[PDB]
Amino acid sequence: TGLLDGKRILVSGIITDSSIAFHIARVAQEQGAQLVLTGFDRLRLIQRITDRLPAKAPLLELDVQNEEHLASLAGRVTEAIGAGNKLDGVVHSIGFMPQTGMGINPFFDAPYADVSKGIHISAYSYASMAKALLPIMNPGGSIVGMDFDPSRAMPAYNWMTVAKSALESVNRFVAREAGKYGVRSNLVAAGPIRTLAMSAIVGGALGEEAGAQIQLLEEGWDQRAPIGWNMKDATPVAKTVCALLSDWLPATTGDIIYADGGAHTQLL
Amino acid sequence: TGLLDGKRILVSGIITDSSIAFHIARVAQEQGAQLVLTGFDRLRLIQRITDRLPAKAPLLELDVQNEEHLASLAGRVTEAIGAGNKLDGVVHSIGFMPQTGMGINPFFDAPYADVSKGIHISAYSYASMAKALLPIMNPGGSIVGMDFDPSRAMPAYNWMTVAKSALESVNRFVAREAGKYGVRSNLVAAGPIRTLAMSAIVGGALGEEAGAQIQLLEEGWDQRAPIGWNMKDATPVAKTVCALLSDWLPATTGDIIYADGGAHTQLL
Amino acid sequence: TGLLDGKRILVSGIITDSSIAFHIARVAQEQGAQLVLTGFDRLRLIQRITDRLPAKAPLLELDVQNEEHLASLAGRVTEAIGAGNKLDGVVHSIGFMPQTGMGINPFFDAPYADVSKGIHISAYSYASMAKALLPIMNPGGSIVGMDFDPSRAMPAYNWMTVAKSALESVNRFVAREAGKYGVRSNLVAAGPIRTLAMSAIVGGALGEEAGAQIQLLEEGWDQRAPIGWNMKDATPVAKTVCALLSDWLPATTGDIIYADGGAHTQLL
Amino acid sequence: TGLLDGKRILVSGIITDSSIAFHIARVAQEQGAQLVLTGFDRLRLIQRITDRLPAKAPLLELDVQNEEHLASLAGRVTEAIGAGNKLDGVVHSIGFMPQTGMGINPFFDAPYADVSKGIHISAYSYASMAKALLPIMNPGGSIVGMDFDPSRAMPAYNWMTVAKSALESVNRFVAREAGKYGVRSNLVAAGPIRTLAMSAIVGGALGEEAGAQIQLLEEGWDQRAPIGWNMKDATPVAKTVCALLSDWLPATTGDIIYADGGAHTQLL
Ligand SMILES: NC(=O)c1ccc[n+]([C@@H]2O[C@H](COP(=O)([O-])OP(=O)(O)OC[C@H]3O[C@@H](n4cnc5c(N)ncnc54)[C@H](O)[C@@H]3O)[C@@H](O)[C@H]2O)c1
Ligand SMILES: NC(=O)c1ccc[n+]([C@@H]2O[C@H](COP(=O)([O-])OP(=O)(O)OC[C@H]3O[C@@H](n4cnc5c(N)ncnc54)[C@H](O)[C@@H]3O)[C@@H](O)[C@H]2O)c1
Ligand SMILES: NC(=O)c1ccc[n+]([C@@H]2O[C@H](COP(=O)([O-])OP(=O)(O)OC[C@H]3O[C@@H](n4cnc5c(N)ncnc54)[C@H](O)[C@@H]3O)[C@@H](O)[C@H]2O)c1
Ligand SMILES: NC(=O)c1ccc[n+]([C@@H]2O[C@H](COP(=O)([O-])OP(=O)(O)OC[C@H]3O[C@@H](n4cnc5c(N)ncnc54)[C@H](O)[C@@H]3O)[C@@H](O)[C@H]2O)c1
Ligand SMILES: N#Cc1ccccc1Oc1ccc(Cn2cc(C3CC3)nn2)cc1O
Ligand SMILES: N#Cc1ccccc1Oc1ccc(Cn2cc(C3CC3)nn2)cc1O
Ligand SMILES: N#Cc1ccccc1Oc1ccc(Cn2cc(C3CC3)nn2)cc1O
Ligand SMILES: N#Cc1ccccc1Oc1ccc(Cn2cc(C3CC3)nn2)cc1O
Repeated sequence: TGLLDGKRILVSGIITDSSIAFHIARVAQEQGAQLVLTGFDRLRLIQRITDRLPAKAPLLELDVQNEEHLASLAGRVTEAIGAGNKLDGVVHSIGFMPQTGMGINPFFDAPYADVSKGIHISAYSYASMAKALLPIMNPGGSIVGMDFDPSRAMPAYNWMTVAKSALESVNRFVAREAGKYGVRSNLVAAGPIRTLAMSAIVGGALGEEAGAQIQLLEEGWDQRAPIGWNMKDATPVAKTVCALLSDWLPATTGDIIYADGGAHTQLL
Repeated sequence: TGLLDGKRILVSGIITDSSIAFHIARVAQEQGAQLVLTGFDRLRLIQRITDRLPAKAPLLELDVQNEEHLASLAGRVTEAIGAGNKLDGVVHSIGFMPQTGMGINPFFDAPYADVSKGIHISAYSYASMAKALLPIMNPGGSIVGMDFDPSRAMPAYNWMTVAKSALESVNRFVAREAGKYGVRSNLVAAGPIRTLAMSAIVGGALGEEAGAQIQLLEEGWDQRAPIGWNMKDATPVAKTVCALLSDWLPATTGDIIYADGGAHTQLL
Repeated sequence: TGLLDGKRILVSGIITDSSIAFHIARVAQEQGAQLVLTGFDRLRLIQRITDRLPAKAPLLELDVQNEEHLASLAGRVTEAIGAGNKLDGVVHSIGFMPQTGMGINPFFDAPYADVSKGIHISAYSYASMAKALLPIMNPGGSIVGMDFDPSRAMPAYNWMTVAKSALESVNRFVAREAGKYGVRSNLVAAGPIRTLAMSAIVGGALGEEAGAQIQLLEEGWDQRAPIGWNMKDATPVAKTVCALLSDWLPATTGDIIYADGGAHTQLL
Repeated sequence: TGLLDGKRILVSGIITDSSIAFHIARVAQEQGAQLVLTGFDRLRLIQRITDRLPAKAPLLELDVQNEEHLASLAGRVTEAIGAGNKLDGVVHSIGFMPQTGMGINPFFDAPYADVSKGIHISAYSYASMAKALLPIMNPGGSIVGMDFDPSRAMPAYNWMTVAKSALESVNRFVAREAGKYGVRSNLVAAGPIRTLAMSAIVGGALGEEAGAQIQLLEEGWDQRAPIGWNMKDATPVAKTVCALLSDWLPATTGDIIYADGGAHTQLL
């Protein structure tokens, strides 16, 4: 009955109930998966959100910049799921860029220390999570991360575009390592979804040229998309992630699936 | 229980039991679809093959070069599935190129009449089938065709590479038309599968440089693919097609999903 | 002094003085090339235009659909340039699509016969010209054709987009054949230039949705382009073609150079 | 007579006489440019090499990790070329990755601190140099950096592939900033050239699987390239860079020109 019946999947990146990861985790549990959740920094907060999913799931702390957390992680998950059981799926739904790197702030004024921090959390950590978790994954497993098509430059996204270009390259190497375990690694490139991280791109703060540019970009999606795009509904994205976590894309790895209404296939 | 439970899907392109389309049709019926089949030219032949699928399905004649067949097609399908019912899925699994266009024959010696015939069957017919069938498709439906990545040139494939480049462009326009109906249009770019059409690329005929080049290309797939590639098993491809026909890639259109072991993501 | 000093170059595709090919031919002669021109159908017409170039050049008839013209072509050029001399450069600046294939006319209503005619002139003829001319080209030579980026679908361009996707694939195979002669083959993907062929896309005829879509597309170029885009000035395109015809891009073949203000590198 | 007659161009990245930058600087001076050179760390060393170029040129110290050097740089160049003169060209020919990030060392064992250092020097510094130099560039100027196509993963190149993916994204944003000054920004993606940095990829050290993989990759270039590829001759690459620095690619920005024999256009 359930697409992910009987699979065990770690989902990272839940912060609010608008989190792409929250909707992935929801759809996963509806399709019969058993989850382990990771949260960063505001754990009691995340737990209250995570209490609203259709089923219970252990929650564990994971700051991908923290080397001890990364080192304990597989042993912690193993404790959460039972000795002798492994993970079938891993979702990386995580990103960060300091405010200098994005929004109004000129591109050339972002210090390297801030860019470097963004690339660590947004790109490198895809490899670091795979490293920590591949040893406790089953053949036929699936690792999925979240992308925003960075093939072309665009206003405001600035250094996060750079970090996504890195992530895509990183995903291609993760696939070479994951292959040795019989495990696939892919990214889902989503269209714009109203989340907390999307509210932080300007720094919210108001009436600046970059805010207008951002509204114009985001409206372009629904226009260009042959099937339309609803920024208010993360479900089509969540479903696509679940497609990859299942056994129905068994020959796809090192790759990017576009859950964007087909917008990236159309110029106008 | 079934991924395609309760959907009605037309599959074209069955000629033998190695046909990519045969394995799509098989997997579809295992996942609860109800099929309508199309066959070209050797109908009694196709019928004997189609008798070995797990369930029965009406078979109809469709030469995509035949304008009367294309004109009657929707009315014929409607008769096969019941007045008041529509198609949820369409699979285009069809191609052709005259022998001058491919194999040993020099690229520059292919007459336009032969190239033109190949592009008609291999590319144009994706639009012509969509034209004929979109009026009898349901919102939320899916059209899928079969591609072989033509982004780079390669030995022997010659004008069929050209025809696949056309098909990709054609698919992007089909998506704009299909959108009006709430229907997606996508291609699956497969790795090499041993089928009848694959036996015809040299013209089989033997010990020529192009035959060796073709064997070297085909071995490269399994090497470059992080998860490996088995040319003997069309199932992973069939499954991927079924992924697209389902409701689990709801935001993907005008696009290409690579069922090739990840080979196209790796240089070596 | 002259970039193309002492080279001999065939330029096709001059119809008016706005023709991309006219500006290629002009810039070529300013940089010291010696030209041979080809014209289709309105030869006395073309000759009057060609009389306004900075220097004289023989003009020859070439309908790329005409097999006798293609067969005589190398012998005709050889007569025009002297026994014992060869071509160093070839410019394909040629395209056509019947009115059903483009503009207002729905995509699905274009008959195959018309599409096929467009692909013959717009794509296939790049191979047919190379075939006819490679035997009379010098090592270190250059073949260049003209593209309009067809990676994504767009309004109105319709089947000509398909024909350009084909051309790109064709160019990649032409490069494999041309390599044997020490000759490169490339396309220049230009931004929109006001030419005769651009006036014919709607069929000119007025106030239809597709006309507006076309004006919106064309304005997007200058906005997205970091250095701007002037649709009134073919010179930057002509210069780029001359770059490829010279000895300064000696390691580039099977490829596409974008003379579009950088518009294709920017989403918004 | 000279392609770059009367232009003033800064070239970074000369370390030995095999340096891609050395051959760019040579070809530039043959075509009449006047140069300013930058060197990192071994200045007396670089100076002896730079003494063998056809003409003299001031040399200045530039570690792109050093913020004071970056801050003084424009004022230093201005002193070297004369108050009231500006730069017409900038060449970034610079990269670095610590040994953990590349060669034999497993991909997952590269610490972030080392990756981060590589991305700082190899990618970020393209923006930092543009920042420092755009204020002293002339309209119609050109910034060029050096790439190695990272679209697909490959053995050994590991984190430097990631850094090149970043660089490509960075170049697209640099083009948006450079546009405001009438200046283009592009990368040249070169085929493999025997340089010092190429000797350091394994760490030279011997008979390991990755060494063989690297030799197999490098031989693939000359095979796949329609015009061949000579790893011993940086001139075709140098010429391509000079093409971009000239006025003959005036409409190309945010982009990548492939000086790789056409290898990236061919699968086999
Ligand atoms: N919302 C969109 O339009 C959109 C589109 C495409 C891709 N994405 C990507 O989707 C993913 C999820 O973002 P979202 O939009 O759902 O937003 P969000 O704010 O819901 O989620 C971002 C998550 O990153 C986590 N995070 C930040 N730093 C961390 C660290 N050090 N360690 C671990 N977790 C950390 C936060 O805790 C949060 O849970 C990201 O990779 C984002 O770039 C978003
Ligand atoms: N086998 C591979 O390695 C491979 C890989 C990628 C894509 N493909 C594509 O997959 C599709 C199916 O080919 P296959 O390899 O399974 O081979 P096949 O020989 O099994 O199938 C080709 C089908 O095309 C049909 N056909 C030809 N001309 C027709 C016409 N006028 N009208 C209708 N049907 C017509 C034939 O009847 C046959 O059923 C094609 O588009 C092919 O290019 C094949
Ligand atoms: N103008 C643009 O915005 C633009 C942009 C990118 C690419 N292009 C391409 O540039 C090339 C030149 O077009 P243009 O815009 O300068 O227009 P045009 O109308 O100046 O040139 C088109 C040429 O094609 C020729 N032609 C048509 N059918 C022919 C045949 N049977 N044999 C030989 N010649 C034939 C015409 O005689 C004419 O000289 C084409 O390939 C076009 O698709 C145009
Ligand atoms: N050789 C190839 O096959 C090849 C192919 C494509 C691209 N590339 C790229 O070409 C460029 C030049 O490399 P090369 O192969 O000619 O090698 P190289 O070793 O000749 O040049 C690398 C240069 O980087 C400089 N450098 C390193 N760290 C620096 C820093 N902190 N600040 C300033 N300079 C610093 C070194 O001093 C040296 O001059 C690089 O970007 C390289 O990645 C090389
Ligand atoms: N997590 C996270 C995150 C961190 C820094 C920047 C953005 C982040 O999440 C995203 C949120 C939204 C989008 C999509 N998007 C970009 C834009 C405008 C160009 C800024 N609008 N929507 C992409 C994202 O990576
Ligand atoms: N149907 C069909 C068809 C028609 C003409 C040529 C090939 C056809 O089917 C295919 C069969 C196999 C492949 C994959 N492929 C290409 C090659 C060698 C380069 C020729 N080997 N495997 C691609 C196909 O389009
Ligand atoms: N030659 C020729 C030609 C033949 C059919 C269609 C167009 C032709 O020339 C072009 C003329 C202009 C353009 C650029 N373009 C497209 C468009 C709108 C989308 C139709 N506007 N500018 C591209 C071209 O191939
Ligand atoms: N500079 C520099 C540099 C720094 C770290 C790594 C390589 C560097 O220069 C390169 C030297 C050679 C190549 C081309 N290449 C890669 C490879 C094998 C896959 C490692 N062989 N040739 C690409 C380069 O970026």
